[PDB]
Amino acid sequence: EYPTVSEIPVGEVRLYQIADGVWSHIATQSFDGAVYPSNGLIVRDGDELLLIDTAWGAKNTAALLAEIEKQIGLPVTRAVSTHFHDDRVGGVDVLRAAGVATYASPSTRRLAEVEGNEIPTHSLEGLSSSGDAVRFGPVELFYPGAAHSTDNLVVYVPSASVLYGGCAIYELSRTSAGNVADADLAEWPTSIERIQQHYPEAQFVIPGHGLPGGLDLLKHTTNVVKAHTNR
Ligand SMILES: *[C@@]1([N]S(=O)(=O)C2=[C][C]=[C][C]=[C]2)=[C][C]=[C]N=C1C([O])=O
Ligand SMILES: [Zn+2]
Ligand SMILES: [Zn+2]
Ligand SMILES: [Zn+2]
Repeated sequence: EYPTVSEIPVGEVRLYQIADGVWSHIATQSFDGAVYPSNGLIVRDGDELLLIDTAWGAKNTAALLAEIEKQIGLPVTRAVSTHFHDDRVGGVDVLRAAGVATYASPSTRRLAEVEGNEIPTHSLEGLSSSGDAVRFGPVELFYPGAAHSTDNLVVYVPSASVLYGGCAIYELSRTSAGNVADADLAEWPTSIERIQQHYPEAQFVIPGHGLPGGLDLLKHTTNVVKAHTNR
């Protein structure tokens, strides 16, 4: 039932309803001969939508909005990018052109800028210290500390007990560490323990890539990060 790399042609996006007024969005990119999916979130906020992360590039992000319009038919008024890499900010100019207000932390905006990536317009304050949490309409935004990147945020939907981990959380199938060029391997497990301490009631955990699960994904990520650290 959860869409996989197979049932999604590159350039297209699938939505997956997780709970009443929570969906994931799933896209794919080709990187080094392989094809890899990517997840974002969509959270209903009254009669508008909050988008978490792009669908990894301009074409995919245009397809995502077409697919939202087609299947949900409420407007995307704001978007949050959970860190500065392309699978999170790539497509932000597309969103912006469609009248979506794009948000990230100052930390994410600086890094995107340093990186030459697209830079979300609006700044999320109050997330600069580990364990910082802020409300953003129908979600809580949480900075656990450095992990996959120094700026990574996680997103919780209090009304549905959905934790969106982004690239700080690995799917079960992933048993080796991925893109760790920008990671803080030393702090990653501590950062996951903050997530665990703050959201012990989460029922659905959505990794940045691949299949959803439960809070077991945090422990799994911990295990993989520690093994990589000891290579
Ligand atoms: C990655 N990680 S990755 O380049 O190591 C990769 C590639 C193919 C299959 C698995 C992992 C790459 C792009 C975006 N995100 C990630 C990630 O979050 O680890
Ligand atoms: Zn990343
Ligand atoms: Zn990623
Ligand atoms: Zn595991």
